[PDB]
Amino acid sequence: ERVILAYSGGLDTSVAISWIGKETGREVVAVAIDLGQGGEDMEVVRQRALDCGAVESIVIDARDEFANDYCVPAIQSNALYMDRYPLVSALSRPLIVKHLVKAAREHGGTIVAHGCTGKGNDQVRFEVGFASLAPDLEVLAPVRDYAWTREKAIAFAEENNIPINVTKRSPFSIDQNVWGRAVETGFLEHLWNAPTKDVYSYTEDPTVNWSTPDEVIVGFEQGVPVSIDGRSVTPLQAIEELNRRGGEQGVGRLDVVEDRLVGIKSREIYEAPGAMVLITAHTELEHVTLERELGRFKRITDQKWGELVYDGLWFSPLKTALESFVAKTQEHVTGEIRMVLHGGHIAVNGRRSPKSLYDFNLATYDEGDTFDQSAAKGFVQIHGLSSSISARRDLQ
Amino acid sequence: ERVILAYSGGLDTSVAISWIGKETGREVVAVAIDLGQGGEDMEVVRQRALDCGAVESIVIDARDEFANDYCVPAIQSNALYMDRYPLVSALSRPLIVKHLVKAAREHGGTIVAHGCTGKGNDQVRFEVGFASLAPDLEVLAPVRDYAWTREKAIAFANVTKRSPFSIDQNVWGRAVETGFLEHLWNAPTKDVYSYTEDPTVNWSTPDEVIVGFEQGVPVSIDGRSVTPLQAIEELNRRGGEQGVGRLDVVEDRLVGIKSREIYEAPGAMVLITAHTELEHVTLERELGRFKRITDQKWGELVYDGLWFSPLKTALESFVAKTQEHVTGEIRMVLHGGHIAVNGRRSPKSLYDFNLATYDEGDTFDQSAAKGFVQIHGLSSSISARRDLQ
Amino acid sequence: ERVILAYSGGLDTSVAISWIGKETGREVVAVAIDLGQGGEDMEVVRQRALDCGAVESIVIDARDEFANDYCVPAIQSNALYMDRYPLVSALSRPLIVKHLVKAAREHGGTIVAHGCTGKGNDQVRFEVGFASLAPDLEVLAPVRDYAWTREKAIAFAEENNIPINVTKRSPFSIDQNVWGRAVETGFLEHLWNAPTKDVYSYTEDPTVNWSTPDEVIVGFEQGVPVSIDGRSVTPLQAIEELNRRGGEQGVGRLDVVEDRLVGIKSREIYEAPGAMVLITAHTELEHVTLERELGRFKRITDQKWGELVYDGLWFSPLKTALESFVAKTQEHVTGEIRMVLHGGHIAVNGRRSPKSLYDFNLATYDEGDTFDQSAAKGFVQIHGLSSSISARRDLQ
Amino acid sequence: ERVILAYSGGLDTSVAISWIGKETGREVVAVAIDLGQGGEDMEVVRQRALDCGAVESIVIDARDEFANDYCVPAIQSNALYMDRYPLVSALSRPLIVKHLVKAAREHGGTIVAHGCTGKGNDQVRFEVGFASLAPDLEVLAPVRDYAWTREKAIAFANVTKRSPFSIDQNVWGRAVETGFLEHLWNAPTKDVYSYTEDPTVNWSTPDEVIVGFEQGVPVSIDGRSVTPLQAIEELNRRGGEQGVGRLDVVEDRLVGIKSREIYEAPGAMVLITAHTELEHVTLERELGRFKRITDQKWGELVYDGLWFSPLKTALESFVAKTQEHVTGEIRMVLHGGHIAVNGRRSPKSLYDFNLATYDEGDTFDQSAAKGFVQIHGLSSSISARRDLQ
Ligand SMILES: [Cl-]
Ligand SMILES: [Cl-]
Ligand SMILES: [Cl-]
Ligand SMILES: [Cl-]
Repeated sequence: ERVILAYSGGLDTSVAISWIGKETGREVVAVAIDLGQGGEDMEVVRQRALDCGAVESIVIDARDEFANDYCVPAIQSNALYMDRYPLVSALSRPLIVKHLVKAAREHGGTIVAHGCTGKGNDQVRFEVGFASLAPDLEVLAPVRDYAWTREKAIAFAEENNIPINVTKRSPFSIDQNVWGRAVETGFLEHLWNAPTKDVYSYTEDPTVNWSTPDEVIVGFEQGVPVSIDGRSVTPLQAIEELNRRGGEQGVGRLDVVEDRLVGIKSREIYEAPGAMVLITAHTELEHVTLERELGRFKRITDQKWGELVYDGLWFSPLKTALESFVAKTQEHVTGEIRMVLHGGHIAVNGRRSPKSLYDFNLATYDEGDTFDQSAAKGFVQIHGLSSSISARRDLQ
Repeated sequence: ERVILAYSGGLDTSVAISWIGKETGREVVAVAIDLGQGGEDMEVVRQRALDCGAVESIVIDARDEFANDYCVPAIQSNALYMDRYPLVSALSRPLIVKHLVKAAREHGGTIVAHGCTGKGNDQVRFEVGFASLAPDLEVLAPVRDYAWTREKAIAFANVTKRSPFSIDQNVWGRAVETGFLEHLWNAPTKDVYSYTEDPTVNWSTPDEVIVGFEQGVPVSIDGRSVTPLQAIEELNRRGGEQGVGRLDVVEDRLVGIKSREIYEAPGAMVLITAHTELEHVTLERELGRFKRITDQKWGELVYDGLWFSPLKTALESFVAKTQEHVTGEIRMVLHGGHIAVNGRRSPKSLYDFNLATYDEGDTFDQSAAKGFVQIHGLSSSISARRDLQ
Repeated sequence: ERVILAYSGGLDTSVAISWIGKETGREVVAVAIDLGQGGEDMEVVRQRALDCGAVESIVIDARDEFANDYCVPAIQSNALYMDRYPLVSALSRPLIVKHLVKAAREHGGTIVAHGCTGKGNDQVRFEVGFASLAPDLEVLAPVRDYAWTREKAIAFAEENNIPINVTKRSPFSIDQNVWGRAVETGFLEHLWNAPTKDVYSYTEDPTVNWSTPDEVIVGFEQGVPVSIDGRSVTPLQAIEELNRRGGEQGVGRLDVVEDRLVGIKSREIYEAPGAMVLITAHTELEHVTLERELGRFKRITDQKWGELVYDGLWFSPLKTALESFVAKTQEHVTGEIRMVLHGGHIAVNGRRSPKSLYDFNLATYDEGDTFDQSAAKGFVQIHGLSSSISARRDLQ
Repeated sequence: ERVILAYSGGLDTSVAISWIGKETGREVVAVAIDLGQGGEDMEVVRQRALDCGAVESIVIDARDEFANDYCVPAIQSNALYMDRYPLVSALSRPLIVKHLVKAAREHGGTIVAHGCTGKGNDQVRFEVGFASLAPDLEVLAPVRDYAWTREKAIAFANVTKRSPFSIDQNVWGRAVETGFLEHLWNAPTKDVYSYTEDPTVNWSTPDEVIVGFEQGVPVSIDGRSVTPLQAIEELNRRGGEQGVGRLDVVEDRLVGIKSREIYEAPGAMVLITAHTELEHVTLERELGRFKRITDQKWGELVYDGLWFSPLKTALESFVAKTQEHVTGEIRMVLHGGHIAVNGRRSPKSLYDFNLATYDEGDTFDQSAAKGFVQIHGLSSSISARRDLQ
């Protein structure tokens, strides 16, 4: 009976491999997943798990899977939590859960372990995912439930001669992948404190490139990003290219006070240049290709989807049913959106679509005008009638 | 029996005064309302109506009224139609309706006239307004219903050249229509803009600004007390100097078509952005989630010409309660056409440093979390079990 | 170039056949559709159109199509307009539109005509349907737009010797099909006037069957009614059998003040015994088979669907997208609901399902109890935390 | 320092008074609240707490307060959880919390105790209530957290036999739990019922009743003025005699499970049905459509133990505005377990006979309709054209 845990090569979890081994008497399988977080080579991470006592240590390249099956759905629901940020650090959790469960089935795992705390959202996203996909697996939360701390890890590593880097942690706690980057530091827990330049990495300062804005065309086919400036791309490639081009213009710097599911507010810093460009473009394309009342209701389902995924309910039946709604709406969301990236800002300035609902002749007053204005007087009379009857009663 | 109409000194409406006089055989009262649109001196405009045959010509300074009773409600509901622009050209319409009805009561008016077309939103906002506030008044729509045009005006009759731009502006914002931009692949050029400078002009000098609210009403800038009108004006200037509030939208008109519109709303966008940030500090989670729904609905109602509808009025009662504690200051940087938030403080804050921190003062009881997650996830986990059975 | 019109054998429309012929110079094709309205034999109706000058007169049996593709979707969205009645007289309109358009393509029709007035909902349901399915067809509304009245019809019939029954119209205006019956009479336009026995037809007085209530089991498979008391049925058969059994118990008598789309309130009388039994049962089954938060949101989409269909927007993209949402939700809506029909009332008293989300062992305090109560204290603490923080601020 | 607890004279809680005394070494104050539950005389109950070691034992008559400030809000939001039952056993909880907190302030209480289990909703309604109104008070849950049972009670220690029924009732309604009905294919038998008679009993004598409201508050029955409490009581009797308000529900508990519940709520169902009918007469279309959404949300909030939440409070401000004109009378027939509506009248009616009728007085201008339909259908028709292209 194995313990399966997600592994990124850090101090606490590296030491947790042998500690879990000694605490449970079970062998540990480390699962490292490439989601485009950069940093150390995946093989170096893989080997570290082995050197720290893992019986098996595997690397999964899930970058395309993440882009295709997690980022694209977020784009299709224009997902912006608090109407501010695109679920950075929420999207990858169900993917990680799915791979941990798969590895448990393959490597005789009966227990999965995670390192989330009791005041974050990630504990919810992991544990609700495990309860939904594999309720037979026991779940261990060493940090939340067994007081597993850095200090305890270091003492255990010393006593057991675990080969691990215990040099001072920098003031920043970083969580990043190809979709975006989250930064935590003590200084920014005070709401009147502004971030400094050292907080950023994915993006340049928005004062760069004064005379060199970047005009970009992003194309979609049925709600999926498929081209940039006429060049075909995969969804992963689209995210990566727009991370670069957006980042070079300071785009996607986010500074949010958000509502955590566990009942408290917290101040967070995010960088998500490519995500914000893609969601902004996708929204502009829906304004060209989706009918009025469908769009008004879809703003409601967009919001609900974002809430469900934030709240650790990716696998919930309401989320799954909303995806069937979304899929139908995306049928004709096909076209290109032109934007200028500059000064930290995304400015739209062009649209074209073979599925456009914009009708030049209905809108124009030019010679081609086809709008029958004789209908309007009667429309306004009936549109206003029920509230006018109510007003009469009020004023009587 | 008289005809009342809104008047801004334009050619078409100036002649319409005479033409309505001949056609209906009735006297005409012109009503010019100052909403911060600039342009000609109001007294010059007032006199022109008289010279064109109006029996009465009045001027109303409604700038503070507009700011206080129309713009502030838009701020309190974070109003952004299509999630893009702050109801530029929608907010002033119910105010103008109210003043035209008042003028009708004061000057023996039995008819009100407007110059809206049959494919715009303004016809709805005016006519639903009239039907609600004063159903006894006949409504005359010479442009939509009687083929009144600049050409008919000139023929009937000081003629200025036709502008390639159709501009509608007041202190809250500016809307620009031009034929070139009816093509969606055409980008705006610099001559469309007026309220705002290009982001590149004052790039070297970013503007950090603090905006304070009291019960959801803007009341200070950088510590200086301001009226709501002064707030809008100052942030128009400071935002405009940084290119903030330039909007380019494809929107759904109520009459069933999409159209491409250009807006400038620097002050409005700073105010609505700041107000939203302050609600994230001062409103509880689930109240905030539901208020995003009512924010959206309010914006749709006002867009749709339903300012005076009973649902809009009832939402205002909801909104007023939510605003009780929306008090505090938001610090932002205006630069590059962008609004960046970087600071909040509030005497009504729901942010609790000790509950959030992992530092020594941490007060969060993590022992509650395992049980919470178990029950929070239970119903969907039961459904999953059934699915996978 | 033909004119196509829907035809049920009545006075106004019978005379309209030759009048339209004389007014437009075009030949008229009459289309009669069996939706289970009973009354005259369809062949008698068909022949009448011919005797009144139609160049072609066709009968379409659409009873199963109506049940399968219109009534079943209403059941799946629990459709109750004003939370009161199941869209009686709204559901069949898009079906009728579809068949009128089909007949136009088959019989060289360039014009479709309808007899709706300018203050009803039916004008909207017909004309928005025609604009969506066949905008190339001209639409004629003789009653609304050309002052076509009974009195004008009778005078035209006399002058042109049209063979048609012009005997006094009874005080009631009835619109019925297998899904339900709508009754209009002048007396009931006064809100303090109660209906009399003569108003009813589909249902017995609810005082009948004192000692003989009817307990019925209705089964569904993926949201579709498929059995009654263990006997397999088609959806049409289910509606018909429950019309009878419900009607014999006075079930489905409805007396509503409703909001018409054209801005006014009106008082309406409906009989819909089978529809109310099916919608009530379907709702009870969703309470057994759909998860909590999915159910809460589905009450929202149920309401929206009912509004769209009432408002003549059956063919709208929001309605079509909601159907994709609904289809996913119905995947596991499978089981049986036992109800007692009696005294005008539907009383549920039993449920069973092979897809049940009810868990006896989690609910019971009996020996089999599996609910872990140790989780509850912490759940309540966090569930209440955000509103408790807000209360503290309020009270400070 | 004292422990405060709600008390109804039951065996388990009577002994708990002593047991809490020994365990915590603290004095206990029992609080008995009259909500129309019937049963033992309140003074007898009061005395029993004293005989069991309580230092103070008080009785509160909260019947009118309950009706006025808890039941009437439920009526105004047409509250029906799962669209089935009117929050029986949910409404009284915040009232009881308020009185327990008050008693704590009056009698030096630093701890409040409740007897809720870990799988019910009541634990949430009590504990969220305490956390909101009085976070300084420690909450003790002997049944959930300290394994307190009838068996532990009897062991620790007048013992009555155990009923096969767990009953929770007050003037608003009655809830019944019994093991037999935990099986969903089992139907209730006649012994489950008490507030209501079988529909067959008084079948021969249907009861036509008129219920009047003033600003959404019930104020008359058959022309006779009544208080809200009297309204609930009279309609309990008249509805109950006709078998009205018998409910059999599978509901979603907040703690993640479904459960089967039996309710009797004759008066509540008559009142909520009538109130809904009156809103259909007095509220405009779109306001009514949106209010169905807020009705639903309010019901969920109160079910979920969030009576005191800021979203619930803000919805009450919305609701109060909507109720301004909800005034008039609704005529219904009670028979066969069913409520049939057959009459409405209102001095605030939005029904307009002349606009609706085709008779000689018809005032509806049908010339508006063709244009209305053309534009109402335009956006979806444009989308259809695109679909079919
Ligand atoms: Cl992520
Ligand atoms: Cl405006
Ligand atoms: Cl129908
Ligand atoms: Cl209660």
